[PDB]
Amino acid sequence: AWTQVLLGPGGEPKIKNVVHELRITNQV
Amino acid sequence: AWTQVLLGQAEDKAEVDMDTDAPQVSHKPGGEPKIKNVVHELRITNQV
Repeated sequence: AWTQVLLGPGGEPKIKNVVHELRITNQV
Repeated sequence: AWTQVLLGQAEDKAEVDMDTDAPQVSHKPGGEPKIKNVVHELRITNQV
């Protein structure tokens, strides 16, 4: 259930959003 | 830091931090010098 809910009786898996910011600090 | 401000560095050649993951606000070891733009004047008095 975690495997199928991860790709978009087994319970309810809560697979949370991971927040990422692409980032410039000093031209990098 | 005084040596860096005397050379006239503008420092938008390291372009500005959008968020606050070290946006260069610090009580620095260099500090923040602002050197005066002192004007020396060329003129003429008595044909000199």
